[PDB]
Amino acid sequence: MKDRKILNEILSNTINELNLNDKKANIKIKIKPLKRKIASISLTNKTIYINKNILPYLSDEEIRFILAHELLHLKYGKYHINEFEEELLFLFPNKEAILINLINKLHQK
Ligand code: NI
Repeated sequence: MKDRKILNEILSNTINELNLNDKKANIKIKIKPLKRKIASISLTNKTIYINKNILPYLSDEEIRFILAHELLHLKYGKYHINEFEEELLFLFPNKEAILINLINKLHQK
């Protein structure tokens, strides 16, 4: 089981940095097995789903990256419009190194 304190902290901080504090009471994380995806978001239920099968492999920065990406879908919509990718780069200048560690971990054991 992944420590909830770490997840609560990253969620709160990312919501604050993405100027989504007005939606703070509605946004939550749920951990469950997902098929062919690391994370998803229910835009109606304001719920971020993290794949239970990959979560024990992730670093704290990787979790922060995943949560930032799903919240940017809540903020901007379905497609990675210019404003989406620039906000993601602003939070993660090392975006490229995060994604290579992310891919290597999805390859599993
Ligand atoms: Ni996306």
